[PDB]
Amino acid sequence: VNSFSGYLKLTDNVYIKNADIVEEAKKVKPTVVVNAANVYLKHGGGVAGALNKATNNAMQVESDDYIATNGPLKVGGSCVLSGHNLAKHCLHVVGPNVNKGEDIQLLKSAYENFNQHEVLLAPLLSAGIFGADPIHSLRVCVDTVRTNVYLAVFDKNLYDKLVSSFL
Ligand SMILES: c1cnc2[nH]ccc2c1
Repeated sequence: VNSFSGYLKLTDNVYIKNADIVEEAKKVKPTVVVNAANVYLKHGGGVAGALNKATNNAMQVESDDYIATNGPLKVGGSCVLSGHNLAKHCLHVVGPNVNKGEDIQLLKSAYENFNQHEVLLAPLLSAGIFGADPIHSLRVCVDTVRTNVYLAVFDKNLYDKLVSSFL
């Protein structure tokens, strides 16, 4: 049993809810919240900007030190950093950004990072301002992630479309 509430069960391991990942993280304090990161960990907008704003910019300060030491992530890659006030850990995952021309096949590699964690609160990778089709992102998530993932979908209209169209 875990603390996640109000989710619709899609599969054995994937759950979905219309919720802001920031408000959900604040309520649950999950072991792992996933950030929709870019390779530079520049948390300007979308999930990354809202998460970072909720940490009072502490996520960005930590991220800048990580990049200064390690250099940029790979598209499809990830790193584990602090969850600050939102979670124990933040798994920063880089899905391909279609609005930068990145290979959508890298979305499966991105979701494979989730398998290193038993339970996660996450957004749909490469959705929103990353430009991918969220229906596609949910299909790759279900077909790739084997650990227990609780997906937060901010947009109520999109949530309803994801549920209604789910095979
Ligand atoms: C998905 C879930 N929660 C969010 N909060 C801000 C953006 C976003 C996207």
